[PDB]
Amino acid sequence: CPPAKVNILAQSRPLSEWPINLVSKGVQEYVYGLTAAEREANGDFGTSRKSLDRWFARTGVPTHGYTTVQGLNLILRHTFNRYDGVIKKVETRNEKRRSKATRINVSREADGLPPIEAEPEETAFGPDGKLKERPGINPSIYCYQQVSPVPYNPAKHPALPFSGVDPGAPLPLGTPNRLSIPKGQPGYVPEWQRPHLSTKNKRIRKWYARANWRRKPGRKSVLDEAKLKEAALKEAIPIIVTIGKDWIVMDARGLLRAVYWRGIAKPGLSLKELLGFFSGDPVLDPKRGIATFTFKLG
DNA sequence: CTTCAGCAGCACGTAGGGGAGAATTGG
RNA sequence: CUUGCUCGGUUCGCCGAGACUCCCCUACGUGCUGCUGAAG
DNA sequence: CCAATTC
Repeated sequence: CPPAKVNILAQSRPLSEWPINLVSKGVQEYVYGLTAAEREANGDFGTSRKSLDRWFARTGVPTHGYTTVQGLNLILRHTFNRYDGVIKKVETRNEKRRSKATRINVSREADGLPPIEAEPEETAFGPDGKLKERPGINPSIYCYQQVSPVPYNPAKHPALPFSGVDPGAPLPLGTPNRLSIPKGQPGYVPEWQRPHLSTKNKRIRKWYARANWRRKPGRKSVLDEAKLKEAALKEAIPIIVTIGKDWIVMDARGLLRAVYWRGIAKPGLSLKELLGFFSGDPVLDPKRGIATFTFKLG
């Protein structure tokens, strides 16, 4: 299940004011700082509407509006498994420690010597009762079935300065027959360069790639990022994820690249089939500005 | 003005916790 | 094989060779440096 | 149609 990466193009507001991220942050902050008894007291986080509703009242965690059971479940199981996992880490060493102590004691008993004393344990709780190596908050925003990427159809999605695509039409191809371009137009290969061009099948880089306009010791062309990007989203494929009043729109060109180098798909493929190769629950990075996808089992 | 000694990391590892849905269903 | 990333050739028009299991977190070595004390 | 249920 390899991962595939995708860049963002627009969003309503920064992914920090989202109810999902705020609720996950509050839940984590509450759970990580629990005592080894309060963990078992508040560990009956439910799976239904009523159980997950009454847990928030019992534990008092602020709720910013988020109520999705599928979206409130993915940010409680992870938090409690991380809490339990730190204890699992501090108790993993003690298993081999006890095994080694038992082996040494058995060897001494066989030799006749009395068993040697060993350290009891290295627990994870200090005088305050809380946990020593308290975990850090995960900024990842995990998606779910109810909110899955779909083709950006402007029928209901809001008005953006973007283009539109047919989910049924096959995906466009990257300027076939490169050596037919008028002079003075983007992508033009001068005549001296046409001899000794690559004949093997490889990635077809676009004119407005960032690798062709970048600072380099022997590159005298001037970098114009403002135009290099403003003329780069015209040929973009837009996929949209939507939780509430939020409308992340992405670029399904990373997905298109991903499907073409693991022996998966060819130029004859519609948008619906493109993201039908991927799991419907991507992971979002609020600070880096990237979305991560995963293939299916096939 | 040389050896140490218990701490911190702009950076590199490592080591070990956690994680990365969808099909059947109900107002 | 349209975005993204790495390394390069160029008349600067874009050309070539690549990698693609990723993220988060708490610890912990290393020179670097800082903070003290022994040593003629 | 689209939030909630088990797996």
